Amino acid sequence: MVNPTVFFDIAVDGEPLGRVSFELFADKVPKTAENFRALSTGEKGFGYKGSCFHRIIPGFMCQGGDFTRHNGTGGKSIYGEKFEDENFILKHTGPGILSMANAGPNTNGSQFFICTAKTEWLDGKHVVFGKVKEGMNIVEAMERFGSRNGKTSKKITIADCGQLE
Ligand SMILES: Nc1cccnc1Cl
Repeated sequence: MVNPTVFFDIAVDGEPLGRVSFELFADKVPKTAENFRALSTGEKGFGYKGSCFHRIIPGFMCQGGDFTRHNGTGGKSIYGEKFEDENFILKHTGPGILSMANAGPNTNGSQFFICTAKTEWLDGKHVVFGKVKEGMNIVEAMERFGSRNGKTSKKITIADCGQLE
Protein backbone atom coordinates (compact mmCIF):
# COMPACT_ATOMS: atom_id res chain seq x y z
CA MET A 1 0.00 0.00 0.00
CA VAL A 2 2.87 2.38 0.92
CA ASN A 3 5.39 2.93 -1.90
CA PRO A 4 8.72 1.41 -0.88
CA THR A 5 11.88 3.38 -0.12
CA VAL A 6 15.37 2.31 -1.01
CA PHE A 7 18.83 3.84 -0.30
CA PHE A 8 22.22 4.05 -1.89
CA ASP A 9 25.34 4.84 0.21
CA ILE A 10 27.65 6.66 -2.31
CA ALA A 11 31.46 6.64 -2.23
CA VAL A 12 34.03 8.70 -4.26
CA ASP A 13 37.29 6.86 -4.89
CA GLY A 14 36.27 4.57 -1.98
CA GLU A 15 35.69 7.50 0.44
CA PRO A 16 32.14 7.80 1.86
CA LEU A 17 30.10 10.74 0.53
CA GLY A 18 26.53 10.33 1.76
CA ARG A 19 23.13 8.68 1.32
CA VAL A 20 20.54 9.08 -1.40
CA SER A 21 17.07 7.69 -0.81
CA PHE A 22 14.35 7.08 -3.37
CA GLU A 23 10.59 6.67 -3.35
CA LEU A 24 9.63 3.91 -5.90
CA PHE A 25 6.21 4.45 -7.54
CA ALA A 26 4.89 0.93 -7.07
CA ASP A 27 1.36 2.34 -7.17
CA LYS A 28 1.83 3.42 -10.82
CA VAL A 29 4.59 1.17 -12.16
CA PRO A 30 4.72 -1.92 -9.96
CA LYS A 31 6.70 -4.19 -12.25
CA THR A 32 9.45 -1.55 -12.80
CA ALA A 33 9.55 -0.45 -9.21
CA GLU A 34 9.87 -4.07 -8.00
CA ASN A 35 12.83 -4.66 -10.28
CA PHE A 36 14.73 -1.66 -8.84
CA ARG A 37 13.75 -2.56 -5.27
CA ALA A 38 15.01 -6.17 -5.62
CA LEU A 39 18.23 -5.06 -7.30
CA SER A 40 18.76 -2.63 -4.42
CA THR A 41 18.40 -5.35 -1.70
CA GLY A 42 20.23 -7.94 -3.76
CA GLU A 43 17.66 -10.61 -2.70
CA LYS A 44 17.78 -12.41 -6.14
CA GLY A 45 21.54 -12.95 -5.72
CA PHE A 46 22.60 -9.99 -7.93
CA GLY A 47 22.14 -6.22 -8.04
CA TYR A 48 23.51 -2.78 -7.50
CA LYS A 49 25.84 -3.09 -4.47
CA GLY A 50 29.38 -2.32 -5.56
CA SER A 51 28.42 -0.91 -8.95
CA CYS A 52 29.41 2.40 -10.51
CA PHE A 53 27.81 5.62 -11.88
CA HIS A 54 29.69 5.22 -15.20
CA ARG A 55 28.24 8.21 -17.00
CA ILE A 56 27.61 11.54 -15.35
CA ILE A 57 26.75 14.68 -17.38
CA PRO A 58 26.30 17.81 -15.40
CA GLY A 59 23.09 19.60 -16.19
CA PHE A 60 21.55 16.34 -17.50
CA MET A 61 21.77 13.02 -15.56
CA CYS A 62 23.77 10.52 -13.58
CA GLN A 63 23.53 6.96 -15.03
CA GLY A 64 24.37 3.63 -13.41
CA GLY A 65 23.23 0.11 -12.72
CA ASP A 66 25.51 -1.85 -15.20
CA PHE A 67 26.67 -4.57 -12.83
CA THR A 68 27.69 -7.00 -15.56
CA ARG A 69 29.86 -4.87 -17.93
CA HIS A 70 30.50 -1.77 -15.76
CA ASN A 71 30.26 0.71 -18.66
CA GLY A 72 26.73 1.04 -19.99
CA THR A 73 26.61 -2.04 -22.27
CA GLY A 74 25.34 -4.56 -19.69
CA GLY A 75 22.99 -5.31 -16.82
CA LYS A 76 19.96 -7.56 -16.42
CA SER A 77 16.56 -7.37 -14.77
CA ILE A 78 15.02 -9.78 -12.15
CA TYR A 79 12.67 -10.97 -14.97
CA GLY A 80 15.33 -11.91 -17.52
CA GLU A 81 17.82 -9.98 -19.67
CA LYS A 82 15.18 -7.41 -20.65
CA PHE A 83 11.59 -6.51 -19.94
CA GLU A 84 8.98 -4.35 -21.61
CA ASP A 85 8.11 -0.72 -21.13
CA GLU A 86 5.50 -1.01 -18.48
CA ASN A 87 3.75 2.31 -19.07
CA PHE A 88 4.62 6.04 -19.58
CA ILE A 89 2.23 7.50 -17.00
CA LEU A 90 4.96 9.50 -15.26
CA LYS A 91 6.99 12.23 -16.96
CA HIS A 92 10.51 13.62 -16.67
CA THR A 93 9.59 16.77 -14.80
CA GLY A 94 12.80 17.95 -13.19
CA PRO A 95 15.86 17.11 -11.08
CA GLY A 96 15.57 13.94 -8.99
CA ILE A 97 13.41 11.86 -11.32
CA LEU A 98 14.47 8.20 -11.50
CA SER A 99 14.00 6.57 -14.91
CA MET A 100 15.01 3.45 -16.81
CA ALA A 101 17.84 3.57 -19.38
CA ASN A 102 17.27 1.57 -22.57
CA ALA A 103 18.49 0.72 -26.05
CA GLY A 104 15.21 0.75 -27.88
CA PRO A 105 11.62 -0.20 -27.25
CA ASN A 106 11.06 -2.89 -24.58
CA THR A 107 14.77 -3.24 -23.58
CA ASN A 108 14.70 -2.37 -19.82
CA GLY A 109 17.34 -4.26 -17.78
CA SER A 110 19.07 -2.83 -14.67
CA GLN A 111 20.50 0.44 -15.94
CA PHE A 112 18.78 3.63 -14.68
CA PHE A 113 19.42 7.32 -14.49
CA ILE A 114 18.77 10.16 -11.99
CA CYS A 115 17.82 13.37 -13.70
CA THR A 116 19.63 16.60 -12.70
CA ALA A 117 17.52 18.72 -15.10
CA LYS A 118 14.09 18.48 -16.78
CA THR A 119 14.42 15.95 -19.69
CA GLU A 120 11.04 16.12 -21.28
CA TRP A 121 12.23 14.80 -24.68
CA LEU A 122 12.47 11.46 -22.89
CA ASP A 123 8.74 11.36 -22.12
CA GLY A 124 7.05 8.34 -23.62
CA LYS A 125 10.47 6.76 -24.38
CA HIS A 126 11.95 6.00 -20.92
CA VAL A 127 9.92 4.61 -18.09
CA VAL A 128 9.82 6.91 -15.01
CA PHE A 129 9.48 4.90 -11.78
CA GLY A 130 10.67 6.93 -8.80
CA LYS A 131 12.21 10.06 -7.38
CA VAL A 132 14.92 11.07 -4.97
CA LYS A 133 13.39 11.49 -1.47
CA GLU A 134 16.37 12.45 0.71
CA GLY A 135 19.93 13.37 -0.41
CA MET A 136 19.57 15.51 -3.54
CA ASN A 137 22.63 17.36 -2.09
CA ILE A 138 24.55 14.05 -2.46
CA VAL A 139 23.35 13.73 -6.07
CA GLU A 140 24.55 17.27 -6.74
CA ALA A 141 27.92 16.43 -5.24
CA MET A 142 28.11 13.31 -7.47
CA GLU A 143 27.20 15.42 -10.46
CA ARG A 144 30.38 17.60 -9.94
CA PHE A 145 32.57 14.56 -10.77
CA GLY A 146 31.03 14.21 -14.23
CA SER A 147 31.99 15.90 -17.55
CA ARG A 148 30.49 16.92 -20.85
CA ASN A 149 31.16 13.55 -22.42
CA GLY A 150 30.07 11.67 -19.24
CA LYS A 151 33.45 10.29 -18.06
CA THR A 152 33.86 10.83 -14.31
CA SER A 153 36.98 12.32 -12.80
CA LYS A 154 36.70 10.05 -9.68
CA LYS A 155 35.08 6.61 -9.37
CA ILE A 156 31.48 7.03 -8.01
CA THR A 157 30.25 3.79 -6.44
CA ILE A 158 27.23 2.40 -4.62
CA ALA A 159 29.14 1.17 -1.53
CA ASP A 160 25.96 -0.16 0.01
CA CYS A 161 22.24 -0.22 -0.83
CA GLY A 162 18.99 -1.70 0.47
CA GLN A 163 15.42 -1.01 1.56
CA LEU A 164 14.39 1.39 4.32
CA GLU A 165 11.50 1.01 6.80
N1 LIG B 1 21.80 -2.99 -22.65
C1 LIG B 1 21.21 -1.81 -22.33
C2 LIG B 1 20.25 -1.76 -21.37
C3 LIG B 1 19.83 -0.55 -20.90
C4 LIG B 1 20.39 0.62 -21.42
N2 LIG B 1 21.36 0.59 -22.39
C5 LIG B 1 21.74 -0.63 -22.81
CL1 LIG B 1 22.98 -0.66 -24.02
